[PDB]
Amino acid sequence: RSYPCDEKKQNDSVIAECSNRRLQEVPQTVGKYVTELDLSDNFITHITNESFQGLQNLTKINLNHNPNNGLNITDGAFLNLKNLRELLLEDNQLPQIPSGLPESLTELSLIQNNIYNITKEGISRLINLKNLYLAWNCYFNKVCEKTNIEDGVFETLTNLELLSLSFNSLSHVPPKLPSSLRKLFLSNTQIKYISEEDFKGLINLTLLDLSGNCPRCFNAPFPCVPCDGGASINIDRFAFQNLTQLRYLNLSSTSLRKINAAWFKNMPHLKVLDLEFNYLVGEIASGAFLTMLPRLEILDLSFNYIKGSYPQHINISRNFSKLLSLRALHLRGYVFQELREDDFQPLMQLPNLSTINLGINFIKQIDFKLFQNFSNLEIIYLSENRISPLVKDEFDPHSNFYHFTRPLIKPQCAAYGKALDLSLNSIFFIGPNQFENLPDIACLNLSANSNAQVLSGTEFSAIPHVKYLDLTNNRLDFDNASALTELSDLEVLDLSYNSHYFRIAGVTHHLEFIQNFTNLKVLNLSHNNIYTLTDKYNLESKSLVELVFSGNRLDILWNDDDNRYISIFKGLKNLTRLDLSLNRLKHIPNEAFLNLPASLTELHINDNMLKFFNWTLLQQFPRLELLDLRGNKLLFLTDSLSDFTSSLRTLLLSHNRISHLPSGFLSEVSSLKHLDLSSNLLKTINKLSMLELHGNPFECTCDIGDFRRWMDEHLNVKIPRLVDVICASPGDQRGKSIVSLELT
Amino acid sequence: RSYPCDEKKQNDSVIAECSNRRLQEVPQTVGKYVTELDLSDNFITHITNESFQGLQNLTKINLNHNPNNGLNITDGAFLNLKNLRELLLEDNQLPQIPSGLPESLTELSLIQNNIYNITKEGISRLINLKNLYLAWNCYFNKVCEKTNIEDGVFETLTNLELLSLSFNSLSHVPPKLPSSLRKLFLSNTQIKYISEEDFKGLINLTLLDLSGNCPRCFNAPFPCVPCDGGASINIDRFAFQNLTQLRYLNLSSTSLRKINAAWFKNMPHLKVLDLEFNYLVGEIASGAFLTMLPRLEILDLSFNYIKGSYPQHINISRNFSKLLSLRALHLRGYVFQELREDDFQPLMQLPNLSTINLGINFIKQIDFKLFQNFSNLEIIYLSENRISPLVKDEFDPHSNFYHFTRPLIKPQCAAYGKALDLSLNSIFFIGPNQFENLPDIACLNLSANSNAQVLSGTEFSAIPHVKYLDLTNNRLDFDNASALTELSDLEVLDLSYNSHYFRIAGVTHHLEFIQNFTNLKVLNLSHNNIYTLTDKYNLESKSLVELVFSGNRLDILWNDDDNRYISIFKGLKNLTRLDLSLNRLKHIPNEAFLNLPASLTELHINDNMLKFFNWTLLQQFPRLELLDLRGNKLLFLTDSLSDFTSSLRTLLLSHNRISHLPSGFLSEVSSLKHLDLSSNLLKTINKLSMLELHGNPFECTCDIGDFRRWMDEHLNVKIPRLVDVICASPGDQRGKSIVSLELTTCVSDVT
Ligand SMILES: *[C@@H]1O[C@H](CO)[C@@H](O[C@@H]2O[C@H](CO)[C@@H](O[C@@H]3O[C@H](CO[C@H]4O[C@H](CO)[C@@H](O)[C@H](O[C@H]5O[C@H](CO)[C@@H](O)[C@H](O)[C@@H]5O)[C@@H]4O)[C@@H](O)[C@H](O[C@H]4O[C@H](CO)[C@@H](O)[C@H](O)[C@@H]4O[C@H]4O[C@H](CO)[C@@H](O)[C@H](O)[C@@H]4O)[C@@H]3O)[C@H](O)[C@H]2NC(C)=O)[C@H](O)[C@H]1NC(C)=O
Ligand SMILES: *[C@@H]1O[C@H](CO)[C@@H](O[C@@H]2O[C@H](CO)[C@@H](O[C@@H]3O[C@H](CO[C@H]4O[C@H](CO[C@H]5O[C@H](CO)[C@@H](O)[C@H](O)[C@@H]5O)[C@@H](O)[C@H](O[C@H]5O[C@H](CO)[C@@H](O)[C@H](O)[C@@H]5O)[C@@H]4O)[C@@H](O)[C@H](O[C@H]4O[C@H](CO)[C@@H](O)[C@H](O)[C@@H]4O)[C@@H]3O)[C@H](O)[C@H]2NC(C)=O)[C@H](O)[C@H]1NC(C)=O
Ligand SMILES: *[C@@H]1O[C@H](CO)[C@@H](O[C@@H]2O[C@H](CO)[C@@H](O[C@@H]3O[C@H](CO[C@H]4O[C@H](CO)[C@@H](O)[C@H](O)[C@@H]4O)[C@@H](O)[C@H](O[C@H]4O[C@H](CO)[C@@H](O)[C@H](O)[C@@H]4O[C@H]4O[C@H](CO)[C@@H](O)[C@H](O)[C@@H]4O)[C@@H]3O)[C@H](O)[C@H]2NC(C)=O)[C@H](O)[C@H]1NC(C)=O
Ligand SMILES: *[C@@H]1O[C@H](CO)[C@@H](O[C@@H]2O[C@H](CO)[C@@H](O[C@@H]3O[C@H](CO[C@H]4O[C@H](CO)[C@@H](O)[C@H](O)[C@@H]4O)[C@@H](O)[C@H](O[C@H]4O[C@H](CO)[C@@H](O)[C@H](O)[C@@H]4O)[C@@H]3O)[C@H](O)[C@H]2NC(C)=O)[C@H](O)[C@H]1NC(C)=O
Ligand SMILES: *[C@@H]1O[C@H](CO)[C@@H](O[C@@H]2O[C@H](CO)[C@@H](O[C@@H]3O[C@H](CO)[C@@H](O)[C@H](O[C@H]4O[C@H](CO)[C@@H](O)[C@H](O)[C@@H]4O)[C@@H]3O)[C@H](O)[C@H]2NC(C)=O)[C@H](O)[C@H]1NC(C)=O
Ligand SMILES: *[C@@H]1O[C@H](CO)[C@@H](O[C@@H]2O[C@H](CO)[C@@H](O[C@@H]3O[C@H](CO)[C@@H](O)[C@H](O)[C@@H]3O)[C@H](O)[C@H]2NC(C)=O)[C@H](O)[C@H]1NC(C)=O
Ligand SMILES: CCOCc1nc(I)c(-c2ccccc2)n1CC(C)(C)O
Ligand SMILES: CCOCc1nc(I)c(-c2ccccc2)n1CC(C)(C)O
Ligand SMILES: *[C@@H]1O[C@H](CO)[C@@H](O)[C@H](O)[C@H]1NC(C)=O
Ligand SMILES: *[C@@H]1O[C@H](CO)[C@@H](O)[C@H](O)[C@H]1NC(C)=O
Ligand SMILES: *[C@@H]1O[C@H](CO)[C@@H](O)[C@H](O)[C@H]1NC(C)=O
Ligand SMILES: *[C@@H]1O[C@H](CO)[C@@H](O)[C@H](O)[C@H]1NC(C)=O
Ligand SMILES: *[C@@H]1O[C@H](CO)[C@@H](O)[C@H](O)[C@H]1NC(C)=O
Ligand SMILES: *[C@@H]1O[C@H](CO)[C@@H](O)[C@H](O)[C@H]1NC(C)=O
Ligand SMILES: *[C@@H]1O[C@H](CO)[C@@H](O)[C@H](O)[C@H]1NC(C)=O
Ligand SMILES: *[C@@H]1O[C@H](CO)[C@@H](O)[C@H](O)[C@H]1NC(C)=O
Repeated sequence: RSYPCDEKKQNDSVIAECSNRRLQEVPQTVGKYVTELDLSDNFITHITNESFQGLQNLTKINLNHNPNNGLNITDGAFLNLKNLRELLLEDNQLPQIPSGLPESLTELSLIQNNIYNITKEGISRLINLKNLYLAWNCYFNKVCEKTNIEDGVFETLTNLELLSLSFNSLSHVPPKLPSSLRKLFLSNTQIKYISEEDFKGLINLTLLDLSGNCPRCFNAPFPCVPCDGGASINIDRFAFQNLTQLRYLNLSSTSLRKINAAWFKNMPHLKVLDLEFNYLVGEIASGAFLTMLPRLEILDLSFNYIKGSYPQHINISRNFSKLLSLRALHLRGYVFQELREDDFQPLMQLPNLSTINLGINFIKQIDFKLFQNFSNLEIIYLSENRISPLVKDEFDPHSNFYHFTRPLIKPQCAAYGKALDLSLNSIFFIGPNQFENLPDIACLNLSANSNAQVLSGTEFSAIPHVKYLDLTNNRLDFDNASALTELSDLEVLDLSYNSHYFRIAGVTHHLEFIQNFTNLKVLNLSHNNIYTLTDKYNLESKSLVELVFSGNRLDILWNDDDNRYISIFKGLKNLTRLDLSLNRLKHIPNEAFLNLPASLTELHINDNMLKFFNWTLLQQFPRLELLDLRGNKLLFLTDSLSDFTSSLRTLLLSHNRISHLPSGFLSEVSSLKHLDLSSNLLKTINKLSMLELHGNPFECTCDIGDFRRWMDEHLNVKIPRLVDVICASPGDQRGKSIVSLELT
Repeated sequence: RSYPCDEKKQNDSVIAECSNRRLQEVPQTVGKYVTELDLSDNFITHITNESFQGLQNLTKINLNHNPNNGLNITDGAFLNLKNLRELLLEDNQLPQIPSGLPESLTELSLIQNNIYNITKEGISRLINLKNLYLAWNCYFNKVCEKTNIEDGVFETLTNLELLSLSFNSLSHVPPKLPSSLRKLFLSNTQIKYISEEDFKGLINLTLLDLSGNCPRCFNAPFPCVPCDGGASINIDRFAFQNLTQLRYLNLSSTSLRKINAAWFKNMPHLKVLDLEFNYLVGEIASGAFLTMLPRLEILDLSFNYIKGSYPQHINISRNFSKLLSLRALHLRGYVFQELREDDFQPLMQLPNLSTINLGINFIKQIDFKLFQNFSNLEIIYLSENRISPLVKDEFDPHSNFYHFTRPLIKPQCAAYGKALDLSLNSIFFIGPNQFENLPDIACLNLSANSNAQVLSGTEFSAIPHVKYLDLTNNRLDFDNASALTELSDLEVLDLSYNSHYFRIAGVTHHLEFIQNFTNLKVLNLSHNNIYTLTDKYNLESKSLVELVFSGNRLDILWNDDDNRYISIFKGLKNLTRLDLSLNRLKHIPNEAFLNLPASLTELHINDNMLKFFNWTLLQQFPRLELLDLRGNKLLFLTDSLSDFTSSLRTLLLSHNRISHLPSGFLSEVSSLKHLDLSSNLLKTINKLSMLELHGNPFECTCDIGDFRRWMDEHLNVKIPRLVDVICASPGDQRGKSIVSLELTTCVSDVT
C-alpha cells in the first residue's frame, strides 16, 4: 500500500502518480520498481542531486506547476539518472535552463517559465533530444524584450524532430536548425518577415506553424497586437521551395490579404492548411492557390469576414473543384445571407468531402436540395445561422487555439448516419417545408432555436428515419400524444431544458408518445421541472434502456394525495439505468420505490435531500449493480445488507451525514467491489477492492489503530487519496493523514 | 413598539402589523387604541368572541393565510366589533361563510377557501357590504361539483358595488343581483351561455369580467379546459342592452370566433375591451364591432393567432379608424412576417394613439417610415420579433391574468420621450440603415439581440438624441474609444451582461467613450467581468451621478503589480452612488479606497469576501449617508466611529462574522438612523430609529438583561422581527426570542 503515490502497472512498467497531494518535497517513500513519476501540482521548491537517490530506473519525471515563489533545481541534479528520457518542467518559474541535464534525454518540456537565454551551455550536450518545448517563456514580460538564442544552439541536436518556440518574442526565425526537424512551431513569435534562407536545410519538415504572426484579433485567450497598419506577415516567394515533405501549414491569424500560389509549388503532399482569422474573402472568390492543393484533406478559412459586410451570397471560386482530396471544409464566420445550390457547385464533385462547417455565418436561406449532390457527406454543421421557419406560401497552453479540435457533432449522434446541426438558429416553429429536399438525416440538432411550439406529429415526416434527436434548450409545448410519432426509428431523444410549458398549469402535459417508439433506447427529460401529466400518469416502453429524470419534481408527483404517480416508471419494463438526481426528494414512499423497474442495473438518486433510505426494498431489485445516493442527508446504514442484495457491485454514499458503520458491514456483501463513504461524519471504524474514506473527520487516538491494522491486512482493497484521509482530532494530529500515526 | 406587533401611527389612527411572526393564537397584548390589525401568514387556528375583547376601535382585521388543518371561526365571533368595516379571511380553509358577521361590514374577502354554500344565513344581514370577494372556493375540487348560491342571497345587499365569484364552478350567472352593482367579476366560472335576463337591472355596472369561460389555452397559471368541440361562449344578442355605464368588458379566453356588434349598441362609454386568447383573426380583418367603440382607449387582441399560420401580412380592417378615442392597441401573438406602411393606414388618423404593442409576432421586416405618420405615438414595443440587420436601402390570485399589467417599457426610459423596444430581436449587428426613416427616439432597447459587434460610433447617427440606451444581454466588443460618441444628450447607459469580450485577452477594452458624454448621469457595467482596460486605465466624467460596477474583477484591477487602477473611479468627480458588490474583494488597498470620489453619498461593497475594513478612511468621505458591507467576512468594528463620520445615516453589516460591539459604538454617531447587525455572531450586546439583530446566536444568561433594559428604555428604536431575535444558549432557552426571559431569575455561567 504505497504512500503518498498511487503506484500502478502500465504495459511493461510501474507508474507513480503523486500529483495534487500538497507534497512540500519529493517523497523518498517511492517504490523501488518505478520507471515514471508524476509530481505535478505540488508545493516542491527544491530539486537536489539527492531528490531521486535510489531511483536510477526513472525514464520519465513530471514536475509541472511546482509550486502553486519559484522552483530551485541545482546543477546536475538529474545527471545521475542515466535512463531519464522524458523530463517535464512546465510552469516552474525557472529563470534559466537548468545546467547539467542528462544526455539520455529525448523529450524536454520547459513551457511557461522565465527562460530568456537559450544557451549552448544548457542544451547543446543533449544530443538525443527528439522533442523540445520552449513555448510561453519571453511572452509579454517587461524584463525580456526578446528571447536570446545563442547562434548554432540547435545544430548539435541532429536527432531533434520537434522544436516549439511558440509564444516567445523572437522577431526572427533562428538560423542553423537541424535537418532532422519534422515539426517547427513558431506561433505568436512576432516574426513578420520569412526569408528564402529561414527554412533552408529543413527538407524533412512535415509541419510548420507561423500562426499569430501579424494577427487578426477576434476571440484568442492570449494578447493580440496586430502588425502596424494591419499589415500581413511578409513570406518571401521561395521561402517554402525546399519544404517538399510539408503536410501541415498553419497560417491562422497572419492577416493575409493575398496567398502566393508559388508557396505551394514544391509541396505536393500538403494535407492540412489552416487560414482562419485572415482577410481572404477575395482569395476565396478568385483563389490561384486552390489549384496547388490536390492532396489537401482539411482546409479552414473560418473568420475571414469583411467587418460590416453582410453579402447576399458567398463567393466560392470554381477552383474549389481542384481540391480532389478534401475531406472537411471549415467556412465559419464568412458572414453571408443566402447559400444558393449554384454557390456550392465547385464542391459537389470532390469524392471524399464528409464535413461542411458553415457555423456562425448568420445565413437566412439555404437551398437544402444542394446537400443531395454530395457523394460521402456525413456532417452538415449549420449552428449559429438564422434559418427561419419554411412555409413559402485559465486555459490549456497545449491546445490548438485557432481550430475547433473537439467533434462538431456529438459522436453518439453522428454514429447513426448523416448529421444536420441547425442548433442556435431561428426555427421558432418547424414549418411544413422545413426538411423538404433533404437527404436521409439520421442525426438532427434543433437545440436552442427559441422554438416554443406544439407538436402534431407531422413536423418530421420528410426525414422520418432520425435516430438521435436533440430538442434541448427550447420551450416546446408537449400538449399532444402524437408528438414525434412520425419518427419510428428513433433511439435517442434529448428533451433536456424544455421546462417552460411543464411549469404551466393552463396547458396539458402528454408524454404518452414515448409508448409509440418500438426502437427507443435513451430518453433525457433532465431540467423540465415536471410536476404533472394529464390523462396518462405512467411512462411506458418495452424498449427504453436509460431514462434521465433529473431536475424534475418527483417530490410533488410521489406526494400526490391520490398516489397517481406511484408506478410512473414501472411500465418501463426494459429500463437498466434510471437517474432521479436533483428531484428534491426528502422521503420515497415504499410503494413508489417498489414500483421502480425490476430490470434496473444502475440507480442514481444523488443530490436529493433524503434523510432515510429503506434498504429492505433492495430485495425487489436482484439485477442492481450500482446504487448512487451521494449528496443526500442520510444518517443510518442497514447493518444487514447481505439479506437485501446479492447483486450490488458499487455503492456511492459520498456527501451524507453517516457517523457510524454497523459492526458487520465492511465484512459481508461478497458482491460489493466499490464502497464510497468519503465526505461523511465518520470519527472511527470499529469481496471489496475499493474503499473511499477521504473527507471524514477521523479521531486519531489509539482506537483508530484497529482500522489501521485492517488496512495493512487487506492490501487488495485500494483506498484512494490516502493524503486526503485526514485526522480532525486531536489538536496535534489535525492535518496528518491517518497513515502517519504510531503504536505506543 | 408593543410585542409582538410593530404598532405604527398613520393619519390620526394606529396600525398593528403582526404578520409572519409564527403566532399560535391572537395576541392579547394589542393596544386598545389600534384601528387596523394585520395577523396574516401566522399559525392561528381559533377565533372566539374573546379573541378581540375590548379592541372596540378596530375598523380592519386581516387574518389571511392562517394557518400554513383549518381556521375555526365561532358564530358571532366578530359581532361585538361594532365598527368593523374591512374583514379579510383569504386562504383560511373555511368550510362555510362564518355566521353572525357584523352588520357594519363594507368589505368582506373570503377568496381561496372551501365555501360551497353561499347562504342568506351568512351574508343577507350584511346590508352595508360594498365589496364581496368569493373567488377560488369551488375550484377544481372533487367534493364540490357546483357552488350552491341560495336564491335572492344578494338582492338584500342594496349597497353592493363589487361582487367577485371568479374561479368558481357556477355554470349559470346567478339571478337576483342588486342594481347597486358597478363591477361584476365572473372569470373562470364555467358559464357557457349568457341570456337576455342574466345582466338585466344591472344598469349601474361599469365593469363585467366573463374571461376564461370557454377558454383558449396558452400560458395561464391555472387549469384550462376548453368547451366541448372548441366551442366559444354563447352570448345572447341583447345580453348587454341595459349596461349603458359599462367602461370595462373582459372577454379574454372565451374562444370567440365572431363578435356580435349588437353587444355594443347601448354601450357608448366602453373605455377598455379585452379580447386576448380568442380566435378573432377574421374579426380583426372585417370587424363590424370596430364601428361601435367611439370612446374606447385600450383594445387588446393579443394571442388570436391561427395555429401554424405564419401569414406574410397582418390584415386589420379600415374600421380601426373608427376607434377615435384609442390610446393603446395590444396586438401581441398574431404572428406575421411583414408590417407594410399601408397595413397600418387605419391607425395613422386616430389622434390619441400613444402605444402600439406588436410583441411576440416574429415579424421579419417593418417599413419603419410608417411610425412618422402618427400624431402622439410615445411607445413602439417590438420585443420578441425577428428584425434583422438592415443593409440594402405560488401566484397572485388578485392579478389581471390575461393582460400585461406592468409597463411595456421601464418608466425611467419612457420619461425621456418616444420609446422603441427592439429587445429579443435578431439585430446581430446594427446595419447602416438600421434606424433610418425613424422618429426622434429618446429611449431605445436593444437588449438580448445576440449582438456581438464592434462599435465605430456611427451606428446611432440617424437617432442621435437617445437619452436612455439599453444594450444588456449581448456580447458587444468595446474595442473602440469612439463607441456611442454619436449619442450626445445620453443620460442613462445600460451595458449590463456583456462580459463575453471583457473576459477575452486577445481584444482591447476601451471605456474612454464615457468621457465624451457631457450629460451622462447613470452608467451600469454590472456582470461584465472587467479585469483590464487598454491605454486609458481610469473612468472619467464631470456629469456621472451613479456607477454600478458589480460583477466585475476589482480584485484583479486593485491587485495590479504597477497599481494602474488605484484611481479608476476618482475622475468621476460628480459621483454620489457607487456599487462595488460581487467583485470578489478580500482586501481594499487604503490608497485605492481613498481614491473613491469624495462626492459619494451611497457606497455598496456588499457580497464580497472582505476580512478587514479600515474604518479610519471614512474621514475622507464627509457626504457618506449609506455604507453597505453586508455579506462579507468582517470580524471587527471601529470602537470610535464618531471620529471618522458625522454624515453616516444607514450602516448595513448583515451576514458578517462580527462577534463583539465596542462599548462606545451604539452610543455616539448622532447621524446613525439605521444599523443592521442581523446574521452576525453576536453572543450579547453589553439618534438611532431602526436596529436589526435577528439571526445572532445570543447567550440568554443575565448578561442579555442589560440590553433588554435598553430596549424597554428606547422604545422609539424599531427592532424589526423581534420574533427572530433568538437565544442560541443556554439549552433551556435555545428557541425563545430574547423578549421571553425573566430578568429577576436567569443563570450566569454557560459562556
Ligand atoms: C378582466 O379585465 C379587468 C380590467 O378591465 C380586470 O380587472 C382589474 O383587475 C385588477 C387585478 O385584480 C385590478 O387591480 C387592482 O386594483 C386595485 C385598485 O387600484 C386603483 O386604486 C389605486 C389607488 O388606491 C390606484 O393606485 C390604481 O392605479 C394604479 O396605481 C399604481 C401605479 O401608480 C399601481 O400600484 C396600481 O396597480 C394601478 O396600476 C387603481 O386606480 C389595486 O390596489 C390592486 O393592487 C394590488 O396589487 C398591485 C400589484 O400586484 C399592488 O401594486 C398593490 O400594492 C395591491 O396589492 C397590495 O398593496 C396594497 C397597498 O400597498 C394593499 O392595500 C393590498 O391589500 C395588497 O396587499 C390591484 O391592482 C383592477 O383594479 C381591475 N380593474 C378594474 C377597472 O376594476 C380583471 O382582473 C380581468 N380579468 C382577469 C381574469 O384578468
Ligand atoms: C443598471 O443600473 C441601473 C441604475 O443603477 C438600474 O436602474 C435602476 O433600477 C432601480 C431599481 O432596480 C430603480 O430604482 C427604483 O425606481 C422605482 C421608480 O422610481 C420612480 O418612481 C417612484 C414612484 O413613482 C410614483 O410617482 C409617479 C409620479 O410622482 C407616478 O407617475 C407613478 O405612477 C408612481 O405613483 C419615485 O418614488 C421615484 O423617485 C425617488 O427617487 C429618489 C431616489 O434618490 C428619492 O429620493 C425620491 O424620494 C423617490 O423615492 C422615481 O421617480 C422606485 O419605486 C423604486 O423604489 C422603492 O421601493 C422599492 C420596493 O418597493 C425598493 O426596492 C427601492 O429601494 C425603493 O425604496 C426604486 O428606487 C431606478 O429608477 C433605475 N434607474 C434607471 C435610470 O432606470 C438598472 O436596474 C440596472 N440594470 C440591470 C440590468 O441590472
Ligand atoms: C497550427 O496548426 C497545427 C496543425 O497544422 C497545430 O498542430 C497541432 O497542435 C496540437 C496542439 O498542440 C497537437 O495536438 C496534440 O498532439 C499530441 C500528439 O498526438 C499524437 O499522439 C497521440 C498519442 O500520444 C495520439 O492520441 C494522437 O492521435 C496523435 O497521433 C497529443 O499528445 C495531444 O493530445 C493531448 O493533448 C490534448 C490537448 O490538451 C488533450 O485533449 C488530449 O487528451 C491529450 O492530453 C492528454 O495526454 C497528453 C499525452 O502527452 C498529456 O500530456 C496531457 O496532459 C493529457 O493527459 C494533442 O492532440 C497536434 O498534434 C498538432 N498537429 C500535428 C499534425 O502535429 C497547431 O497547434 C496550430 N497552432 C496553434 C497556435 O493553434
Ligand atoms: C441527456 O442524457 C443523455 C444520456 O445520459 C446524455 O448523453 C450521454 O452522455 C454521457 C456522458 O454524460 C455519455 O457517456 C459518455 O460517452 C463517452 C463516449 O462513449 C463511447 O466511447 C466509450 C469508450 O470511451 C465506449 O464505452 C462507448 O460505447 C462509446 O463508443 C465516454 O467517453 C464517457 O466517459 C467514459 O470515460 C470516463 C473516464 O474518463 C468515465 O468516467 C465514464 O464512466 C465513462 O466510462 C461517457 O461514457 C453517453 O454516451 C451519452 N449518451 C448518448 C446516448 O448520447 C446527454 O448528455 C444528456 N443531455 C443533456 C443536454 O444533458
Ligand atoms: C429592455 O428589454 C428587456 C427584455 O424584456 C427588459 O427586461 C425585463 O425587465 C423587467 C424589469 O425591468 C423584468 O421583470 C422582472 O423579471 C424577473 C426575472 O426573474 C421576474 O422574476 C419579476 O417578475 C416576477 O413577479 C411576477 C408577479 O406576479 C411573477 O408573475 C413572475 O413570475 C416573476 O416571479 C420581474 O417582473 C423582466 O423579466 C425582464 N425581461 C428580460 C427578458 O430580461 C427591460 O426592462 C427593457 N429595458 C428597458 C430600458 O426598458
Ligand atoms: C446540439 O447543439 C448544441 C449547441 O451547438 C450542442 O451543445 C454544446 O455541446 C458541447 C459538447 O457537449 C458543450 O461543450 C461544453 O462546454 C463547457 C464550457 O462552458 C464545458 O463545461 C463542457 O465540459 C463541454 O466542453 C457546449 O457547451 C454546448 N453548447 C451549448 C450552447 O449548449 C449539443 O452538443 C449538440 N447536440 C449534439 C447531439 O451534437
Ligand atoms: C400554445 C403554444 O403554441 C405553440 C405553437 N405551435 C405552433 I405549429 C405555433 C404557431 C402559431 C402561429 C404561427 C406559427 C406557429 N405555435 C404558437 C407560438 C408561435 C406562439 O409558439
Ligand atoms: C471581433 C468583433 O467583431 C464584431 C463585429 N462588428 C461588426 I460592424 C461585425 C460584422 C462582421 C461581418 C459582417 C457583419 C458585421 N462584427 C463581426 C461579427 C458579426 C462576427 O460579430
Ligand atoms: C530525413 O528523414 C529520413 C527518413 O524519413 C532519414 O532517412 C534521413 O536521415 C533524414 N535526414 C537527415 C539529414 O537527418
Ligand atoms: C478518398 O479517401 C479514400 C479512403 O477514405 C481513398 O481510398 C481514396 O483514394 C481517396 N480519394 C481521393 C481522390 O483522395
Ligand atoms: C394533436 O395532434 C393531432 C394529430 O396531428 C391533431 O389532429 C390534433 O389537432 C392535435 N391536438 C391538439 C390539441 O393540438
Ligand atoms: C420498508 O418498507 C416496508 C414495506 O414496503 C416496511 O415493511 C418497513 O417498515 C420499511 N423498513 C424500514 C427499515 O423502515
Ligand atoms: C378607541 O377605543 C377605546 C375604547 O374602546 C377608547 O378608550 C380610545 O380612546 C379610542 N382610541 C383613541 C385613539 O382615542
Ligand atoms: C346607482 O348608484 C347610486 C349609488 O352610488 C345610487 O344612488 C343609484 O340609486 C343606483 N341606481 C340603482 C338603480 O340602484
Ligand atoms: C384625446 O385625448 C384628449 C386629452 O388627452 C381628450 O380631451 C380627448 O377626448 C381625446 N380625443 C378623442 C377623439 O377621444
Ligand atoms: C488605514 O490606512 C492608513 C493609510 O492610508 C494606514 O496608515 C492605517 O494603518 C490603516 N489602518 C488600519 C487599521 O489598517
